[PDB]
Amino acid sequence: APKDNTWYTGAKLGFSQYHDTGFINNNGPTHENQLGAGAFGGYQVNPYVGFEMGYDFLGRMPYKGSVENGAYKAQGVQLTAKLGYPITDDLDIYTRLGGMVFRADTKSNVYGKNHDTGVSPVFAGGVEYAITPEIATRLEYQFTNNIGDAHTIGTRPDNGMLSLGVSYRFGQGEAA
Repeated sequence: APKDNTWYTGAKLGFSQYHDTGFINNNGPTHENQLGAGAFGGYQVNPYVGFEMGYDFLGRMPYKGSVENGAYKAQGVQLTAKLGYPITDDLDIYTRLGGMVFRADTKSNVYGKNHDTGVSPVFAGGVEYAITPEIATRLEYQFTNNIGDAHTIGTRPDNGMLSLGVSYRFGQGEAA
């Protein structure tokens, strides 16, 4: 069908170890964001280019059986153009870039607090994966060689933040 432009949605879990803004440690997986989950909308225009716009955050504890007290990664938006290309009729290699905005409720040890606010450009990349022709997963990563605050600062994990998730396409108006 002439459905070249096709919308989709998805949801993620994520993890962010990050020293480079910290306090120095020896061992210690020091972290800015630590972890989170998220929800996204997106489209493609064929297997050529597309977009993805969504929120990665930490809803205090999304378990809801109680909540975190403060400093949690309350909310944000990431709004990105995307590139995915298949390497088999199974999975795609994936990358996206655009902008981000962020807030986190900075009730904490006064000075011993999180980054409370942000706005910046953003990117991620990794893979996107077919599960059945209307349902997918993706796994995406954002890295730099962090100036990781530690004992003997050569010694860093050199590992970026990562997230992984499911996706589902907008159905209807579609044919082989």
